[PDB]
Amino acid sequence: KGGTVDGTRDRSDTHIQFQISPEGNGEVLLKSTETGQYLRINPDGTVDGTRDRSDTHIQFQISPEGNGEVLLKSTETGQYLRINPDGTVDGTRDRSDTHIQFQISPEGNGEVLLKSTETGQYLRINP
Repeated sequence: KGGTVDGTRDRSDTHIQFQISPEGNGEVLLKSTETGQYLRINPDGTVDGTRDRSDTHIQFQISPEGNGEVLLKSTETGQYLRINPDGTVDGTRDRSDTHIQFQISPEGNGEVLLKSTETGQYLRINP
């Protein structure tokens, strides 16, 4: 519960809203609007949320994949964010994985949604 990250197709769930903020020059943080937690990919491939601003595993690089899709890559570990068909979220270094392509879209209220194209699931950080 507290601090877990998973995927959902529940578009009404406010926990799918994110803020993308610059971290230096070429990287971003992916912050849950509702809880203030940052997405983190741990060296072991697990993905969770943290409010530890000093954490080195919250920095991401967004790379264009064409067709309006992006990859979300953790700078520290080289792992791409993945949403699995079962709704779990983890990291993989396999660039050929079909579950690492995201669409970033405006929610309409100023926040953004992070949707995995393959499964149509949105990233969610739970409180």
